[PDB]
Amino acid sequence: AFEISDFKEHAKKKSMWAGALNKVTISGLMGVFTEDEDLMALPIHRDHCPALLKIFDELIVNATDHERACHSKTKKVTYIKISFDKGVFSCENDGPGIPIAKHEQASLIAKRDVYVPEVASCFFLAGTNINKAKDCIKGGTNGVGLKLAMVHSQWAILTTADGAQKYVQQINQRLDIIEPPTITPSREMFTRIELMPVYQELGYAEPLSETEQADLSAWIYLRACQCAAYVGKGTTIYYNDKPCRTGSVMALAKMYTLLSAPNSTIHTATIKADAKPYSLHPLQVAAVVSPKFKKFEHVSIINGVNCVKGEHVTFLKKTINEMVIKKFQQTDSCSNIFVVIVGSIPGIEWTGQRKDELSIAENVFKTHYSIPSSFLTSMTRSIVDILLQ
Ligand SMILES: Nc1ncnc2c1ncn2[C@@H]1O[C@H](COP(=O)(O)OP(=O)(O)NP(=O)(O)O)[C@@H](O)[C@H]1O
Ligand SMILES: [Mg+2]
Repeated sequence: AFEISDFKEHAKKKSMWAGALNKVTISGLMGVFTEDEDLMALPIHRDHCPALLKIFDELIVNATDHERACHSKTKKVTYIKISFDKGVFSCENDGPGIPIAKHEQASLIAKRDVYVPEVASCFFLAGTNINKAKDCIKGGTNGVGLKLAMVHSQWAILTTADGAQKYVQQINQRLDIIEPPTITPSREMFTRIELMPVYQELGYAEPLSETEQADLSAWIYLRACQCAAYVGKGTTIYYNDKPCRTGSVMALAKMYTLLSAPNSTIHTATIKADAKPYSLHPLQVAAVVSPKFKKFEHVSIINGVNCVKGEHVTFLKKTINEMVIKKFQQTDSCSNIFVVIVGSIPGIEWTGQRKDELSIAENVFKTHYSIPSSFLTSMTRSIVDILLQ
């Protein structure tokens, strides 16, 4: 009755890695939809499989991680291309490829030649962030995410090129069948993961129903738009070959409030910090205040991850609340706010592989960060006007 599992089998049956492995209710699930020429983020009020969405997220965050890694270097990431068609999902970025070289330690473990890209995609607890410094702002940390994508794929293809060679490897049947790679001369330089998720095993129709396809496409498109606001000014995000031109927190705030509060005022702030490493990482904020909003909502893209819980939100709310109480007293406080926060925060710790919640001392923000007075004052004026009416 006491059994010992390997990683691969454990990931196929345990929700702790990527979330639930069939369809459940996902609070706050959103996608983006096109109405004429406008992008509108709308709720998806249907149950979906968290682990399936995490396949896509793990690849997307790997690409944004590489963009951040290369941003200060000669060879930068200039594009991230995300595609979803006929159930096939792919994510490709340029910048330096995954090194095409024998990995000595993995080759000894496996007792055959193993190259670095196979370590990256097929070995659990393996990657370039195992000994991550506290000031690294990549989302990736565990050396797990890409293997979760592979373990939930009926077939997958890793393709990477380093400017001298190209490496193509099939990783099939939920990590059961790793085919030897094909290595050829090449002048290209990129990393591409293409895969077909195990949709039916995760609760979906075979093939996806019209509604499943539409919901998943909308979810991926919104995730791509979130990426576009996070990456550097030299990087374009594409979804199904078309650019996601939501490159500012203001554009994100408009997309989330277009139906509920069109033609609204967008309060903006860049929250800056007083010393390295924090001072390297300004946080971009855009907020809308409306009496039509029924509860506080945030969208936080932190270290490229869509974070649903963190003390950075609490810092903003408490600071606004203090000023609202004062201004209101001269003649709850956050229930009319929708706010977008995008940027990097050094030193955060995620509570699980899913990276739903970040962990930090609240005093980090009190000590180091300053919210601009103009933003606080304008937000307070709008909130108090509502409270008086
Ligand atoms: N798109 C990519 N471009 C370049 N390098 C990549 C890419 N995807 C993955 N890698 C490399 O492959 C390694 C393994 O990826 P992954 O399994 O996702 O672990 P991780 O991103 O380091 N940590 P985590 O995602 O938190 O489990 C990464 O550490 C990178 O070095
Ligand atoms: Mg990763």
